[PDB]
Amino acid sequence: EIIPLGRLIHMVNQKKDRLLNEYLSPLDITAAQFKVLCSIRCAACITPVELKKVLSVDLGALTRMLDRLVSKGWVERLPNPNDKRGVLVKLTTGGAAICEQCHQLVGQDLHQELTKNLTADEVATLEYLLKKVLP
Amino acid sequence: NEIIPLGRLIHMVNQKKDRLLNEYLSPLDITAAQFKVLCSIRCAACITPVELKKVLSVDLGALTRMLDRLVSKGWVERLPNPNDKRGVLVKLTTGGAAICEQCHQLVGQDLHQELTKNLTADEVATLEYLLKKVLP
Repeated sequence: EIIPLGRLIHMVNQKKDRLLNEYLSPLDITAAQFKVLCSIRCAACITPVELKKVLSVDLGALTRMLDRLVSKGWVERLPNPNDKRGVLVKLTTGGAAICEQCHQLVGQDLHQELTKNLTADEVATLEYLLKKVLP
Repeated sequence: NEIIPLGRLIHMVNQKKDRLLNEYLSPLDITAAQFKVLCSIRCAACITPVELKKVLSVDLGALTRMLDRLVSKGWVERLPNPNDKRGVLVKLTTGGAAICEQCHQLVGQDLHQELTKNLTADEVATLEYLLKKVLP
């Protein structure tokens, strides 16, 4: 069973997303919708284009999603002080709160599920070596 | 040197992988999304757009357009579904099969080399071993 690193990372990622959808279920929010809120939360404000690059998802589907999240009262559109034709999406008070709830609900359990087949010893090594791939 | 949880680490390393994938694919005029499609169609010999939307977790709108683009390129052909008549079965052409293989070769080596740049071979071995453990 030799499997290349690239594909293993993909598979483990997909599994993480399955579990994300599961653990986010009580808050009626998908993993895709959640990743959006987080990305917007990391930058005070961000444009749909800039958000498309960070997330690596289709612009059309993302624009529909951005409008879903506006109806939910989680995301608002400020006009860009720079562009005035593009908009800056940011989180609402409700969005920021819902996003933090999502973190509080998902965080510990997802990690605990992903790492059930591993020792805390092996967990440390895995985190360490994944860190080495990043810079 | 800060404790980043496994969940977020996998996202960052995956996102890095996807970006490097787009790089090593520009020279052949085919996008990363287009490439994933061909691979999924390759793996299941024949597949419904519906069934393919599920495997890629993409938008059916974007996929139908992306399928149209790949039909233009002559990499993907539509057969009528013998089981349905309202659906189609997309599959790869010889051309599309060649290109999919050629992309897997062109990026198969280099993506790996680039990802494992800062890693010993023993560390890479250890890394793959522990990732596999997360999958059952």
